[PDB]
Amino acid sequence: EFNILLATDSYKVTHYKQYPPNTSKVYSYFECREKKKYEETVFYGLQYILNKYLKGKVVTKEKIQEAKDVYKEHFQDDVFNEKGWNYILEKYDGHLPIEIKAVPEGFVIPRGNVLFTVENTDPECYWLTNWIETILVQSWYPITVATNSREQKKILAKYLLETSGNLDGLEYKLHDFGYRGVSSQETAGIGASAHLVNFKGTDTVAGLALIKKYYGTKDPVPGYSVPAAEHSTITAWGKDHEKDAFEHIVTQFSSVPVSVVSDSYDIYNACEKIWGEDLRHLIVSRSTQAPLIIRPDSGNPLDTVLKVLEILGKKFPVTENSKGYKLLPPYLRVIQGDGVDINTLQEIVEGMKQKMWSIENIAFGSGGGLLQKLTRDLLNCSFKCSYVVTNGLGINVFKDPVADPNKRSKKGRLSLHRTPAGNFVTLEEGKGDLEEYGQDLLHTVFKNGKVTKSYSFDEIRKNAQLNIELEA
Amino acid sequence: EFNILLATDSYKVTHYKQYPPNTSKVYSYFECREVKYEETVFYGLQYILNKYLKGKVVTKEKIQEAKDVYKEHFQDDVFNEKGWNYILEKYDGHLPIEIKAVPEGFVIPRGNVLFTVENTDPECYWLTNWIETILVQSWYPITVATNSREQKKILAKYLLETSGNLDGLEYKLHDFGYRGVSSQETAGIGASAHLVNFKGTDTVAGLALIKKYYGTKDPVPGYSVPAAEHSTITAWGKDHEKDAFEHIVTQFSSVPVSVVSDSYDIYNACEKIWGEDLRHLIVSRSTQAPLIIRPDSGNPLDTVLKVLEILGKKFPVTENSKGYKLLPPYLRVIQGDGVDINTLQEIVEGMKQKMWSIENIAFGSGGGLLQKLTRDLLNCSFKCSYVVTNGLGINVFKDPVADPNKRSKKGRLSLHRTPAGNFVTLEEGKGDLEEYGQDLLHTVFKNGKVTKSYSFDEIRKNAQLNIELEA
Ligand SMILES: N#CN/C(=N\CCCCCCOc1ccc(Cl)cc1)Nc1ccncc1
Ligand SMILES: N#CN/C(=N\CCCCCCOc1ccc(Cl)cc1)Nc1ccncc1
Repeated sequence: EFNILLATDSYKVTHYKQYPPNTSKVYSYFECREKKKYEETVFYGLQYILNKYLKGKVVTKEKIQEAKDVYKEHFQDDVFNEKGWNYILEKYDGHLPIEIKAVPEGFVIPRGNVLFTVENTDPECYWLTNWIETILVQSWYPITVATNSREQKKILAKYLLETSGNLDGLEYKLHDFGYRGVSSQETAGIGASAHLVNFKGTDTVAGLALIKKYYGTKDPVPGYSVPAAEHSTITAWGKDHEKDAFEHIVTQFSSVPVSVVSDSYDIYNACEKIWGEDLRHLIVSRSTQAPLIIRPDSGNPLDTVLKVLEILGKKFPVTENSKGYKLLPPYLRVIQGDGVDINTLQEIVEGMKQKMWSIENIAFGSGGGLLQKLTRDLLNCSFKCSYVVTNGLGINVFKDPVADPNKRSKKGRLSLHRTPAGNFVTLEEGKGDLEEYGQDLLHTVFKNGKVTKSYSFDEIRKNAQLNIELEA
Repeated sequence: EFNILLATDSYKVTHYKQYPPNTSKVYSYFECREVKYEETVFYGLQYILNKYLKGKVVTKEKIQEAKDVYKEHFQDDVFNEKGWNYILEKYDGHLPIEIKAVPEGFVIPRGNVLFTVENTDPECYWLTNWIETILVQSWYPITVATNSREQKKILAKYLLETSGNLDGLEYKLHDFGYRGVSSQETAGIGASAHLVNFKGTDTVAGLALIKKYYGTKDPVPGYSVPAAEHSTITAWGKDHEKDAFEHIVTQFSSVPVSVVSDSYDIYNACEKIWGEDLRHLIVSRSTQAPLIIRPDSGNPLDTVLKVLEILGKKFPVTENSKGYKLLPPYLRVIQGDGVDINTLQEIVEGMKQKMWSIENIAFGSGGGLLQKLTRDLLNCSFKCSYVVTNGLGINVFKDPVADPNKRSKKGRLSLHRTPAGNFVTLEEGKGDLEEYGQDLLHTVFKNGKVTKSYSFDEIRKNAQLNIELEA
């Protein structure tokens, strides 16, 4: 069973001895620190952590004993606030005397802004605020995935609109392949859910269950996929029978969309001779709602995509759309799911546009780039103490390293406000109390062991919409 | 509760309809295909076998659940209920799979077979690649273990060169990555992969993972000392940084203590506060309880050098037998900001050029150690190499025309020792020819049971550095 007493950085066990004596309050905030190409971030992930890890009765005398035994050996010393954790168990039945205020999930906030704040509600548990820093900072991941996925959606949106004239099927042009590419099962469910904030196409099944029990949707499921092949289902037929494999699969799924990886041996031969000639008759007859999706999986991503399209363009009836861009027959589409991140995605669509190919021809797939190739450095997701009450007197606290002004933190009690021009501003030193701005956009989401404010996954999706999507 | 029927890439649900008819055997393998990472530490599989694969993993509830989810997920019913119902009825929910693997901890050069997977029942031909996704995630404990070990080599070389020994080596790369990872489960897995090479960690979660799935003779596989964060310094007010330092070192006067000293001015705190104001509280400390000074900002190498040059002028510096300068035993340094395998090399090299010994310093790494790693780093890949259809086996493989590096091995594989004592993977079942001695892989899993396991002690012994093997 999970133990919150064991879910922190080791040195934080010794921190209750290091704060100024007569300290009754520790107040900390969380921000995606400004780096003086991601200027706005999607706040998502906190609600999962609150329900799964922080709420209810998270302390028992057993959990205190087990933490005591481990830390004795880990430190080779008795340094462990057993009294402190005992107080929480007896006074609050193991519930955390903590209040967390947060911006609503899905919200797209510029960087340098407070996203949530953490403070203890009991003077005795001043140490508790930063004990749970490690666990809360791990929200850097869903936030980073949601943000990075959304930025890729912006790029897709821009190029789709410019070459097709609309945004039809935009939410299905970036498919989640990264289930095997992540560091664990729990990460998989978390990362996939952050992607579904922006798109509807996923293969990482784990994200479906997470959303259902922690956020919920009106629809049965927030993500979808189609029957598709891997290299094993092709290669198993023997190197001489790739056509037999191709034909078997497209016939098995003759009435639904189907994707077939075609680069096992020679991607350019499979498109030109096999799909293009041998099995062309099984393709042209396919329904509009059930196209063949050809899938290259190797080589230079941009060069391979063009050449694939160029091959298919001469084997199949291509039409020029109203915007002047070339379009495959509706029974034929392409998915590029190899070596795609935000960088390469930009190069492909721009490459496709230069060659007059429409983005409606292609959807993308991303694995490690989508879910794993991300760090806390990217958005500078940081958790810092800004306000402390000692001897009844409150002071504004901050860090400001001489050799890195970028790492400077904010002072005092914070609040998030809408500017007169409709932008965002973070007020420091408790200046938000002056009422010179609107109401604090942060909402109490957690207090004294109970989640006080929840958001459906439907709301989070609505909040994180792109601007061009609102413009429709 | 976990459900293995829901723990695979979606499209694999449709794969049982794609293999050649009358296929009875699907046999697949795993490899680190193809800064250089020429050899990898195999570690992590045993966790996945125990936590996720062994025992009754299939029930009538889990089948119905997967039935319901996939129906909405595909907007159609393509889920193989009959196949999973066969497992439940015939084997009481136990997976008819056999997995052979190189012993955990082993350091194997790239391009070799690390483990293989195959079905043990003709009916469950489709089962082999169903569990691809879950098994491929071993890429992460393997990569962390490998990258952590590679960094250990770097520290070993420069420590031995500047100090003459390897004392304190397994404590010179501390885990700070707990907050820097994507989840709790990852933290435990990543930290345990780190603990294969080192003993210094702050990621608590890894300790319990090891005890449950691997086990050690010692109570714990990892250790830590009391230390400060920015909040325990800055909470005293900017005008009272000296008061915080003094309070902290006084609380932990008899145990090792580390104090982050860059809240405002790293070079001021080192020269004026530690070096003048509180100098009397430092030189009195025990050799078993040194003050550890922790910078946490600026250019990593430049900061470390200037810090050391400052302390060397405020404190009695000694020159060891190898001619390298050394702080007094009650004073050390830890650099835990911006440290990865690349920067770690630059720092120790920069220290050596400035005649500073590596014994003066330990390192802390967070994202670089646990998070900034991907599956393509060691090209960790899982591929089918052998199937039996119509009673006839065939050697299958991929070979993309535009990428020879994605070529996959053919036929039944085996791992052998070369006459010169190296590793070789034999393909096309040529291991049966007995020309290369016995197969080095062991059956670790069969029909729902872990059949061979290793202690964390064995793994550590297996993962030792050749320099450590020398004496
Ligand atoms: N193609 C492939 N691959 C794959 N699944 C199939 C993805 C299907 C994407 C099809 C295009 O978008 C759509 C997604 C959903 C819907 Cl309703 C319609 C269209 N899964 C992998 C591959 C590689 N690694 C892991 C999983
Ligand atoms: N100090 C710090 N950091 C921290 N706690 C304590 C870790 C223990 C470090 C022990 C270092 O022993 C040494 C050993 C040998 C030498 Cl020559 C110098 C030092 N944990 C963090 C920090 C930042 N972020 C996450 C965790």
